[PDB]
Amino acid sequence: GKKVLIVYAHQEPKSFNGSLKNVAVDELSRQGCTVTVSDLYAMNFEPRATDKDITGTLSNPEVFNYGVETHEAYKQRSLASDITDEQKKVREADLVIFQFPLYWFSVPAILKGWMDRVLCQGFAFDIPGFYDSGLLQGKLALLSVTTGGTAEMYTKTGVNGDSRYFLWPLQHGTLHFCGFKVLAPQISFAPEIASEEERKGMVAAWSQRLQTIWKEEPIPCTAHWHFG
Amino acid sequence: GKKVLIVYAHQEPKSFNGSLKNVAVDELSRQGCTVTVSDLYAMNFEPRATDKDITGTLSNPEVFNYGVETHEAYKQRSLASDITDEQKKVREADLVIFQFPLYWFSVPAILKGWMDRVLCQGFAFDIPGFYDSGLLQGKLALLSVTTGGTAEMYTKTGVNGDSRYFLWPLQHGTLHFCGFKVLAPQISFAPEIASEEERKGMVAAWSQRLQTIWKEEPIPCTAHWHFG
Ligand SMILES: Cc1cc2nc3c(=O)[nH]c(=O)nc-3n(C[C@H](O)[C@H](O)[C@H](O)COP(=O)(O)OP(=O)(O)OC[C@H]3O[C@@H](n4cnc5c(N)ncnc54)[C@H](O)[C@@H]3O)c2cc1C
Ligand SMILES: Cc1cc2nc3c(=O)[nH]c(=O)nc-3n(C[C@H](O)[C@H](O)[C@H](O)COP(=O)(O)OP(=O)(O)OC[C@H]3O[C@@H](n4cnc5c(N)ncnc54)[C@H](O)[C@@H]3O)c2cc1C
Ligand SMILES: Cc1ccc(NC(=O)c2ccc(CN3CCN(C)CC3)cc2)cc1Nc1nccc(-c2cccnc2)n1
Ligand SMILES: Cc1ccc(NC(=O)c2ccc(CN3CCN(C)CC3)cc2)cc1Nc1nccc(-c2cccnc2)n1
Ligand SMILES: [Zn+2]
Ligand SMILES: [Zn+2]
Repeated sequence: GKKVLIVYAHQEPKSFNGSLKNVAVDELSRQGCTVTVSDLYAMNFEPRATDKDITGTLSNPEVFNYGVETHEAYKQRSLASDITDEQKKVREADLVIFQFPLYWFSVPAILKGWMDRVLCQGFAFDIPGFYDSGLLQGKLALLSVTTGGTAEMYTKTGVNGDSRYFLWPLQHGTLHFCGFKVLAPQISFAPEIASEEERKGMVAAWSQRLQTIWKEEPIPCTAHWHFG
Repeated sequence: GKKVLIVYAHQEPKSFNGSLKNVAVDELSRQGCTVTVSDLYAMNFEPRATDKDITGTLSNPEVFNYGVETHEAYKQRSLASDITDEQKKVREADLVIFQFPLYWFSVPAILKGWMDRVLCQGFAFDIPGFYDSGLLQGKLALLSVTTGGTAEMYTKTGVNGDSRYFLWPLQHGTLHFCGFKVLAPQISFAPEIASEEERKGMVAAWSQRLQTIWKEEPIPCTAHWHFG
């Protein structure tokens, strides 16, 4: 049996993102998958990387270095419980779906904070132990993104550039760095200026794709895939 | 006379980022510039985009859309005071420096939240009124970034890819979209594994560059500059 974690970043249950999230829960649940949703805004999830994230005594009280102290805290089981709650979900998951609207060619800050705080050294990667040897190897990840801009604006000759250009920090710099195999992204362009039937169609496309998600091959997460 | 805003995202005053920020304050202050620092962690700056950001009544209580409601709130002077405090600093600034460590090939979530919440429609851009016609036109912006990875890892043939690849969402998708002219980024690679004298040199390089920052030409912020 499979475990899926959906890390969901939208304020509004009736939003288009909310519908994409609900559809994923329904379809995966129907398949028999174990499903967990981290509804970040509902959780009032803390995005800031601060010394409050380490519940043990710091190694160095003269100079605070977030990466160093969370790495040591992870080894000593001294991380704040909101972080370790999310680590448990990720550790058990076979597939992690991120469901979010694009904010400034990236994830909303609350989701950026989940990346910053949850994927610490010792947990998600180590040195050595990143990219193909990252510590989340054997898991799948997939970005389900919605945009303001249209598909045609997100091409090589459109004002926004190819949509693969903005995926690079998330897919390569984050997911692949932690050792995930990355499934092709689901990009739902410009729902706000689409018709209600068009929105209906983009939702159904997602639901349909999920019916056979476990049969998909990951993408080659390389500079060539993104910029070639 | 010139106004500079430094949006600074580091938890530790004695950090390498803290030193780069302090050097900027000292040098710009010595030049006679008006200098403001938004020390995000010290301000406990709120990164989450929520309905609390709108202090007026929502246009639509059935379905909450953050972009729509902040755009209307901006027009009606009904945004939370932490946002409008930052908008005042940006509105008056001639140069905005972002000083931050790279987190997951991007900005720390607290700074991502300052982008998400501060640069709202009507203020930073409109439709129409983006990229070259963005509403912050006539201002300069500059990213001062520090990394874990080495310069050689951040090349086309290194594991991280060229550093220009990760700059794309920040420089093109955000700064240029709002109409900033973008100065060449300052990238201080791998201070943590550099020697103390090397760190000293990278600090002095920044200080020296700032002596003539007002004489620099902006970069062409294009797909070609980033991926060419
Ligand atoms: C801070 C910020 C930064 C942004 N940065 C960018 C950027 O860099 N690039 C870019 O392109 N865009 C950007 N945007 C735009 C953003 O990506 C979009 O507004 C977002 O993707 C839209 O998704 P949504 O879920 O909120 O849509 P919604 O507004 O919720 O969707 C539209 C309508 O569809 C309805 N709906 C819900 N479910 C269904 C259904 N099943 N069938 C039919 N209709 C349904 C909803 O109720 C809603 O009224 C930014 C927005 C913000 C606020
Ligand atoms: C969540 C997270 C995500 C990350 N993601 C990435 C990523 O995607 N890519 C990547 O490359 N890296 C990443 N990193 C690494 C991160 O970018 C670095 O740790 C950061 O850039 C280092 O800067 P710092 O200011 O914290 O250095 P510091 O640790 O503060 O600098 C090193 C030492 O220099 C000292 N110092 C201060 N001032 C001076 C001075 N004037 N002269 C000499 N020494 C001085 C400090 O006190 C310190 O002890 C990530 C880190 C975290 C926590
Ligand atoms: C919340 C919202 C909803 C939709 C959009 N839409 C677009 O940004 C957009 C802009 C121009 C067009 C061009 N189109 C030409 C034809 N006429 C009829 C419509 C306009 C289409 C979509 C933005 C937002 N808000 C928003 N907020 C912050 C940043 C951005 C953003 C940033 C970078 C690139 N694109 C958008 N966007
Ligand atoms: C807080 C910190 C400080 C430094 C680094 N350093 C590096 O990630 C790194 C990794 C490998 C090398 C290779 N080097 C080979 C030679 N031997 C001697 C040293 C290792 C250098 C730097 C990471 C972190 N933490 C951190 N936390 C989350 C994500 C990332 C991150 C993400 C993507 C790419 N690079 C780093 N990094
Ligand atoms: Zn990759
Ligand atoms: Zn540009």
